[PDB]
Amino acid sequence: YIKGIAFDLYGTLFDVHSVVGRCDEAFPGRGREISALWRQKQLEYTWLRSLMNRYVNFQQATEDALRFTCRHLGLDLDARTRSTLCDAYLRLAPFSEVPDSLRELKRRGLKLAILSNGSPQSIDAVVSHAGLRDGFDHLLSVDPVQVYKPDNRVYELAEQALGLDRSAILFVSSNAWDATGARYFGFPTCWINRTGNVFEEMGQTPDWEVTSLRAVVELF
Amino acid sequence: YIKGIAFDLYGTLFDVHSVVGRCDEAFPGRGREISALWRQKQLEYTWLRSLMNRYVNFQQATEDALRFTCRHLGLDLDARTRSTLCDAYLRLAPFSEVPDSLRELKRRGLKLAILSNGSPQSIDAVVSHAGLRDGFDHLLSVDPVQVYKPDNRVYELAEQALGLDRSAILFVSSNAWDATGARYFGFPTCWINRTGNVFEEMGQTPDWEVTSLRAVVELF
Repeated sequence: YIKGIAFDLYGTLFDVHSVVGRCDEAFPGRGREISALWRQKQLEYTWLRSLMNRYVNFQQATEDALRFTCRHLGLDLDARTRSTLCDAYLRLAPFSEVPDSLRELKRRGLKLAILSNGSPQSIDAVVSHAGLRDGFDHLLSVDPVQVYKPDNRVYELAEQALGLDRSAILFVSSNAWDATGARYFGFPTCWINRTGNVFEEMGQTPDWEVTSLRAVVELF
Repeated sequence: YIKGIAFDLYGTLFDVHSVVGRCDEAFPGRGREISALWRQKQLEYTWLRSLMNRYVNFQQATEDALRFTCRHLGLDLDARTRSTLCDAYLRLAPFSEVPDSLRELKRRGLKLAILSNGSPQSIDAVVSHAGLRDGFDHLLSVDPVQVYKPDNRVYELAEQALGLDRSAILFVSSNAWDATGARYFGFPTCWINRTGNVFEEMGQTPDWEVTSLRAVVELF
């Protein structure tokens, strides 16, 4: 049935927790608090700006979300500390299974794509950094449609770039809110649950719940 | 310039913290954790469901947000405990200044309205409960437009029900994310900052920042 796979980037293939280290060495002890508030602010800004029809690229939203987090925690964030800390995302590390799981996936002749909210500038940066560029067929950014997920205009891009119907495209995501929208759109959905989280209560259920990409490779 | 005022309900005129008590007497010690996660889940569900174009009334979203919160904290939430705890919102208490501030406001002949996300069922319940029904001209729900804030289709309702241009309507809100959307829409905005929070980093700034409704009454 499936001939392609649309992956999320942050949290699904690459660990966001990689930022904590660089956040802590700038604001000692506070490094874990700055990141937890950073990611929630990012997500909330992309969703709200979309609803307000006031779009700005992901790089902009990530910078604004940090500026708020630091100001909210009373932390003093100068210009330079803002750049290197935002530069941290462009160097995330993939979860241990990812590299080998992707390799065996492509070996089965399936089309692999990344449907991420990050700018095409960011997407290529983290993927190439991990040396995983030679593994994906398409690196899809939401920038063109000028709106963020879970807006359906985003999910279509994946259906158009892969040249396959949504029914032949497996949607893989760690974020249960994205897997809810994708399922509504029509994609068969696989939720990656490494931390034993519970699904969102927005009326949907993923077709598959797994603990790592290892299980995705075994679905074939 | 201003001839009318559009108020938010939860957090602006009525205290959400009123729920903590009834939450704690059902799950002792955990009462403050269940509420903090409840409100964030409510907001996130209204925003996401809007973007997914999958609307359900506020009463539904408040019930789903609790079902998740409890399941996320491992708490066992039976049928009855879900009803009385959700019934808690229909009995919130207004901040001390609210009752008198609203009275002196109407005395100045300004039109007062509530533009809330809650169902018209909820809005009238909490307002009448506090005996504040005789103080508002219109009780606007988002239910008709089938979408939640900060979507502009919501802000228009206020401009249409009051029969005034957005420039003659003061938008009062405690939630800085709502005051950002309203300002974009065109309303003069007053942010109620009682907890000394910092504004969102979504490109906007309210026209007025105050600590209570007392300052709003003095703007006239």
